Amino acid sequence: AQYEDGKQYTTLEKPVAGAPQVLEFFSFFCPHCYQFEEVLHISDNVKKKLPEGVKMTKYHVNFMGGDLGKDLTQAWAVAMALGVEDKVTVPLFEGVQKTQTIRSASDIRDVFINAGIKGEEYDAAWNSFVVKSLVAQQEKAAADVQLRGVPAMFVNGKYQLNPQGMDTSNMDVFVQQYADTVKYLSEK
Repeated sequence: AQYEDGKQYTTLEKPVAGAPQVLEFFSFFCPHCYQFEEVLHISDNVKKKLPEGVKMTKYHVNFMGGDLGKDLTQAWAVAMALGVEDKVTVPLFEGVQKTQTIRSASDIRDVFINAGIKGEEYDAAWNSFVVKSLVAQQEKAAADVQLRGVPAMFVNGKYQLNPQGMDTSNMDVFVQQYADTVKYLSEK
């Protein structure tokens, strides 16, 4: 076929029930994740090809960057709770991988302050039990698919994108092939 299991995607040996429709995992320590966000705009181009009625989910993972990695997962929980993903994603990535000015929880916090989230509101979110289960949700989803690498996308808890099997000579072509794959798996 044109789309083959083990080519543009793999099938999960152990499908996950009730999983989000389009589930994406990343880490601010993850170099391909940086690319996926700032150079390729993967999430955005996938979205632009998904049908009416599709929710798109993105979670942070713990297994990179040790202690700071966990802080970043809590921070992404804060971002999701406050709805400020689109204001902190870029400065978190660049603070970690480009300028390397993020070294502690306080530096993560500064990124939010500079993005215009008030201290009082950030600290309250940070310590809230609405952020705790949001952290729990992130961890659960990763655990359910036995996740050991990012970037990763899973469709309807059963299919996992395999970007290793797409041409990379051209960035633009890579992205569309990726997004078309998601769409195909979506319709499956």
